[PDB]
Amino acid sequence: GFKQDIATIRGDLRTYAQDIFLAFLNKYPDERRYFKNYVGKSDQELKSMAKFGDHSEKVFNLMMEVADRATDCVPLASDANTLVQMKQHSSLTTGNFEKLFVALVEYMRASGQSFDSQSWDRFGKNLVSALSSAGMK
Ligand code: HEM
Repeated sequence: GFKQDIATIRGDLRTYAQDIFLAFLNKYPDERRYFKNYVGKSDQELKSMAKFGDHSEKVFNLMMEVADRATDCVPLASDANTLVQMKQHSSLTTGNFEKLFVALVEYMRASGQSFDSQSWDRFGKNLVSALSSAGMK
């Protein structure tokens, strides 16, 4: 289930973090505008960039912590507040996060592994709700 899925992802994090981030950017190519130097590149070109894998890894490091600190897929209010207050996240709305979770859930469903997809959907939605309460537009 959800808790196990956290260990699963953490066990092979760089691969999972990149595969899922790439699924997100490929599902929604216009999200690349929030980042630097992503446009004009294929998955492999992205994966060989200096900072791409390292970035996706940090994102998923924190996501897994947030999911881990959650109860019944409900994230802590303080974890949401951190995501809202991050300088790197200042121009974002909750829509950006729900897109990431849509891509994440779809990735899980398409893969071999036995992810509790519905739980990640629920967590994604609960996180979006908490980001709103924390003041994100
Ligand atoms: C649960 C969801 C998310 C988590 C846990 C998360 C986490 C992070 C972390 C930890 C960093 C900084 C890494 C570092 O200091 O090197 C970061 C940076 C950043 N994030 Fe997120 N993020 C999330 C969602 C998103 C989404 C959906 C977007 C945009 C569509 C986004 C846009 C950015 C941007 C533009 C940066 C700065 C990249 C850079 O400075 O090189 N984040 N995020």
